[PDB]
Amino acid sequence: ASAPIGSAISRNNWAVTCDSAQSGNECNKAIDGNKDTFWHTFYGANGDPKPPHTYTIDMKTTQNVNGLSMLPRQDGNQNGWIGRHEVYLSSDGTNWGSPVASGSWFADSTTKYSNFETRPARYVRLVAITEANGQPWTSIAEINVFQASSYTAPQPGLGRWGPTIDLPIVPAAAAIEPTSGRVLMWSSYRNDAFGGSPGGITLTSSWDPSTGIVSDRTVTVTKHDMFCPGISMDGNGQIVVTGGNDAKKTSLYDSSSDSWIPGPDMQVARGYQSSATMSDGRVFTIGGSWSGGVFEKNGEVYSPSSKTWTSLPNAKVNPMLTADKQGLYRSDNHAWLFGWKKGSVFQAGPSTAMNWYYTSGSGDVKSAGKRQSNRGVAPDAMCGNAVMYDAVKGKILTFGGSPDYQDSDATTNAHIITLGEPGTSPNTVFASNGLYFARTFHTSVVLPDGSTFITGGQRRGIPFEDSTPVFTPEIYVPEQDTFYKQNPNSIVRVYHSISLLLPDGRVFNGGGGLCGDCTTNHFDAQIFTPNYLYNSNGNLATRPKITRTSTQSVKVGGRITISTDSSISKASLIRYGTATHTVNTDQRRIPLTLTNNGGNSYSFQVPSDSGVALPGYWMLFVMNSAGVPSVASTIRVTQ
Ligand SMILES: [Ca+2]
Repeated sequence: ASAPIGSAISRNNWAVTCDSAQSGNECNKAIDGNKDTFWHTFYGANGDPKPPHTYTIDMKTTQNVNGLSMLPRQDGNQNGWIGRHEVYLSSDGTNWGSPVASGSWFADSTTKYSNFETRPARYVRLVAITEANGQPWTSIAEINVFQASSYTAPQPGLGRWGPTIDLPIVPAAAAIEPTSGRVLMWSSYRNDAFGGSPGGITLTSSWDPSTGIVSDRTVTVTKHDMFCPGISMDGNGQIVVTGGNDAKKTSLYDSSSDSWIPGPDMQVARGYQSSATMSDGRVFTIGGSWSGGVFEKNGEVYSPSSKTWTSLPNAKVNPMLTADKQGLYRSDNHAWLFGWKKGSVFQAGPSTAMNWYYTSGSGDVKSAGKRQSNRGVAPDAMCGNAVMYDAVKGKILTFGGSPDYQDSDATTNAHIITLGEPGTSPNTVFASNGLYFARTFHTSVVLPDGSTFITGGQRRGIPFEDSTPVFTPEIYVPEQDTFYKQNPNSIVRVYHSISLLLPDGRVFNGGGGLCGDCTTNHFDAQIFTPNYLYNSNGNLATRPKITRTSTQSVKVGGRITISTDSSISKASLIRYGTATHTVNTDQRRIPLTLTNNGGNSYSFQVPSDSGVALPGYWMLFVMNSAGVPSVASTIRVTQ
């Protein structure tokens, strides 16, 4: 199931308007309170005009609208299920602006929702752009519009949430497809559940930021239900998805061809493990006792060149185990892994003990000391997040999480870990005064300016329950060692939520739930627009533009020359992300040192160390004096 975020507006005074309506199926049948009567557009007798079909509501009075719901016809007939759609709001009925929600609803008879940030409106319009099975018609049994108990204008300077992207699935895992700019998402064998899977299948969905189209694809070629996997972008530009519901499987997603290829089985059955791309483009993984048994699950390594997983039994998982009450089932999950120099992987937590993992020979592990500060030893932080916001300087910001996976109070603990050479114990200090809000199951991304955006989570980890939710996201600004609250959102994003940085410099935050009949499934995402995209008026800032790039593919240590339409003060490369279960081992940021060639021509060198400049796809952002980022130019970094 799912749920509206607001409460149903009284429909007694509503006037409704439909592009067409069969007699017996009038526009007002969608607002009569009867699940057995439905509006239906013209068919047969009147011909079959194709979509778009439009449902427009005059609520007569201004309401603080934060959603709609759409109950499909309930007669066992599929005709007119709304697929692609947009929701518009209006104060006058004439000027509709941009959609507050858009995307695609799953093809079934269940109630669908559009949950979105509160916006005072008197008119609400639902456009059915397509029918879920490609037929001419639109039918709605019941349409409802929801209100918050109040409206507060967003605070100026603190970013903006919206629009909502409606989805056919709960995007519990997601990646950017860097060659297309699209957002790839997946659930499990079902759009809303992982429990009861027979294995062998994954439902996926994509969102295209340019076209606004949400599509879907069922993946069976890899014989893999990819719920709760490791995810890494390898040096061959392929997303390596490991284990999970099918605990030994590897699936490979190729962005170029937009296709999935079977990968080799891992040596060890795993779920809830983290995997990390290494300096040589290979992928390391360790832990994961969520599936395939509970026992010591030591490291192993994937080569995209030989297409093999090789066990690294001496890369011991024991040192990175938390003291989780549930034991090994949880204690080896969601390692905060980062590919580093010379085939090493740093494990920053969640366990108090941090560790270096080595991938030469049959593997090794070396204690890197305890995550700590003058405030004390950091406790275990399961589902805390870790973000490498300056790879050049080895800077990792870690935050939140709880000592146990579940039934455990989250904390505001946050640290800055500074990586030096593998085998040395990094410096660790407390980050500012910690998070504003204790949270676990939150998600986070590094932004073009090096700040880290932190969103969602709850104070008390209760998977599948939307309790103690944190609605106010925070941004850590490293230069100021300060966290800033941003404008809050209205949709709970807890267990099974994701966040990714978009090429346009916005954040895509979605998912949560995946519990079948539970009401806490969120079949959506929302866009957060950072303040850096807004000028002092609160309008969208003029963005500097990259008018030419010397190349789209560079070796580590290589130079790229660009031209811009205006002078730029700062530049960054941000490695494209992947996300599930709080884990994102793919994103990282490199601050670029720019050579001003004059004439708005600039050059920079990609770091020569591939442990820093992890091979794969990266976003180049350039920022003007005003600190407004360009949209990203995609750069492939190779060895
Ligand atoms: Ca009805």
